[PDB]
Amino acid sequence: DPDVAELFFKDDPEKLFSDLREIGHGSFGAVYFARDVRNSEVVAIKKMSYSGKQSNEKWQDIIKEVRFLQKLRHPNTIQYRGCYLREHTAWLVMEYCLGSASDLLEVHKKPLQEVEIAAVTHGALQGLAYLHSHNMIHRDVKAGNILLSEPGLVKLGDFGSASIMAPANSFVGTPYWMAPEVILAMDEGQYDGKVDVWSLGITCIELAERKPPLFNMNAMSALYHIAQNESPALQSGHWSEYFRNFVDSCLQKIPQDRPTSEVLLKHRFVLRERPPTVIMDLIQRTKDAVRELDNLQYRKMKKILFQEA
Ligand SMILES: [Ca+2]
Repeated sequence: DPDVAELFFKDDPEKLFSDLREIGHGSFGAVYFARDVRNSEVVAIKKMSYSGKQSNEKWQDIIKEVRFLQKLRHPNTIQYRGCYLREHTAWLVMEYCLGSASDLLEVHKKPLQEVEIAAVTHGALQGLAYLHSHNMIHRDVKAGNILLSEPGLVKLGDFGSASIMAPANSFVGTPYWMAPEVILAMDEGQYDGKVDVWSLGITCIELAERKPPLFNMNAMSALYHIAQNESPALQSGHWSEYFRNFVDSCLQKIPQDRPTSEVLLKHRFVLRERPPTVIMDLIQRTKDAVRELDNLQYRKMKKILFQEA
């Protein structure tokens, strides 16, 4: 059992974790909030079954992600804690992040404050520059994959579409956030980690406006429009120039004009001094808002307070 013996711990996850509560799902399967019985610590577990239809590809997806996750050692990437295997289900365990940037947008039904967008953007950017420095590409940067964790850190999540080498040429990502060069690859081309810089630019707008541009058209049309049309920009003139320029820089259409994530780490938007408690306060005000939600037991965003139950 080659990859099994190599990549997994032998323990039975069922004896290690309890209070599993679903906090997300996708084709892979589902992600869960859980409690590590050994130290009374909360963790996140992504269960990936490989029996459903055809074990084959699901199993390959599992191994690739485990191997990818094993390589990450940066504070702005989700911390991987190991994996277990039981009944055709791989349990990938990770540190727990109580919410994504997207959940934040859903709880307040309002864009984030600019200082908060800067703090979220900066953290995700650091993670991208780290991934890029090792020639990897995330390929699915969006508010839903930027996670918050206490006491107050921003971490990149969901490496299910990631590439371990640049240049890359696969059609992958989430339509509205995909860079033109990735869509162009739809024919036969290649692209950089710069595509993540583009996706980050779209995410910045999503954090400022709750949705990415083109969210009002179907996926196929958006794809055609991203490629063949001008670049979107923040629509309100009220955001500072630093933010405005940061976003327009990320959204340069031709890779060559787009800066690398490393260069962006020196951008004024990201370097402008901000209170040291921004993320922490953002999380606290979010937890507080969720507690006031009407009919909480039935509101999906209650997951933000799972660690209290
Ligand atoms: Ca390839």
